[PDB]
Amino acid sequence: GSSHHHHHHSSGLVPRGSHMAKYQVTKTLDVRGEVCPVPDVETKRALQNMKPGEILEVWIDYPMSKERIPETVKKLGHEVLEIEEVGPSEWKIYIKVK
Repeated sequence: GSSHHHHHHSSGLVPRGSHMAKYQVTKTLDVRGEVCPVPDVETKRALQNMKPGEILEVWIDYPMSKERIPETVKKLGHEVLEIEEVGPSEWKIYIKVK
């Protein structure tokens, strides 16, 4: 994947924070060019089995947070940390299980 050696990436506090902020994200959920109904059951596990202080990403053409709200609100409220856009119907959302 991305792990090959020791952690020597984000060592010192670099102020080179470009457009995209280097937040403490854990996983990323991408449902762009989907095929089989596998990705569907995937997101289901996200809300069905949310972890305490988890942080996930969302890259699609629709706000998945729609179902996220009912879940996080059942316990706390919402996993809202960041929201942005990219193109016409393609947007990017940031979610974080508190």
